[PDB]
Amino acid sequence: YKTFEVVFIVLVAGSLSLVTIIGNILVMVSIKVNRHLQTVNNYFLFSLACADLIIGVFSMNLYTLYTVIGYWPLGPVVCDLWLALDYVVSNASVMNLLIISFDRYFCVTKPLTYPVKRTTKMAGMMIAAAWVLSFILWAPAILFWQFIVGVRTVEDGECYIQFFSNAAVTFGTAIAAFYLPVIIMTVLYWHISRASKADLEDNWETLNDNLKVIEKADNAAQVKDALTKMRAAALDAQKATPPEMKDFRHGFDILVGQIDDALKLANEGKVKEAQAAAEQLKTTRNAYIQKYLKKVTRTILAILLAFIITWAPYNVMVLINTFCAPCIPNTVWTIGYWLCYINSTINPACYALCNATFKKTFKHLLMCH
Ligand SMILES: C[N+]1(C)[C@@H]2C[C@@H](OC(=O)[C@H](CO)c3ccccc3)C[C@H]1[C@@H]1O[C@@H]12
Repeated sequence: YKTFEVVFIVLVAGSLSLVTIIGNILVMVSIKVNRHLQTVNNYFLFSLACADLIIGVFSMNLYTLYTVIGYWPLGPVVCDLWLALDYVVSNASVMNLLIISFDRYFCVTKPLTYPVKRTTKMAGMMIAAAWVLSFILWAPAILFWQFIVGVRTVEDGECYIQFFSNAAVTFGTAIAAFYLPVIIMTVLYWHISRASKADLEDNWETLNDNLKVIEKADNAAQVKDALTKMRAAALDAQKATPPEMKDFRHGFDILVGQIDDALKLANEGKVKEAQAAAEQLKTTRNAYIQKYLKKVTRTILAILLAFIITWAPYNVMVLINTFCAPCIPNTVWTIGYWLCYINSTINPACYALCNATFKKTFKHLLMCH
């Protein structure tokens, strides 16, 4: 079965690399070719997509060659450049997640001061500072530690970080570069989720949700559920208010008067007309939303959970490796490493495949024009 496993591993690894490259390239190009996708969040996600792209192109393929061949074939220089590369990139991705978490935390805790300084140049300076800090932290030690000590203990055919020859050093690295950032992002997400936990915002949110659910509906029950719940939220949104009060009160009545005419068509047997009243509900909605004036936290939690779940096994393998070396076979190390790579694979699916503008931009990129 070992001969079969070589082929299966090559196919699975190459497939994962290709999916990573295609996804992150789609994200980056989508952000660059669409101005509507040019915000601070999409700048942070742009840098994250760049790091995941570098992991998909260089790290996955070189590690696949390393494990499949059984030893390092490219030499010591390419080994040091590879280790420094994926280590710097991974560090920059971690501090990028920290940047996103602190950015959202300051958005929810300082609404009257932070958003005015939240511009494009500031986000670019933060990203550049993250990449430079990662390079300074990891590149000189990995590349030049052998010259600092005066001897290269990495024999021919091997490829590993030299100063990681001691287990406690690797464990301290795991604590400083993973566990503490994970705890920081967990506390920050805790305060953000407790901050989102105002009423009329949730009412109108429910309205624009179910109103599009009517259009996306495949069968008949979805239009009735979205209708009824949207109308409970519509009346509860009518009683709440931020003579303009008579017009505010006269948006929901002219809304409901036709709403019951739509639900009347929802129970008659022909749902195509009931769904055809949606655009009219919208052109009536515009007059109210003119005088009227979370998904982001969901995305953040998705990315954070992807990072933690994909990077936890390797780090617990380090913690166990401190006091027991035979407790972790080589295959297990390969599995954990590859999961840490899988983070970059599943990263674009946590924000790109859940945003409508990203969907339309993807469709626009994969079509004729
Ligand atoms: C590419 N990896 C698979 C390598 C091994 C792991 O290293 C870590 O988990 C440590 C913290 O234990 C780490 C090092 C640098 C940056 C972030 C984490 C995951 C990533 C990271 O670039 C290395």
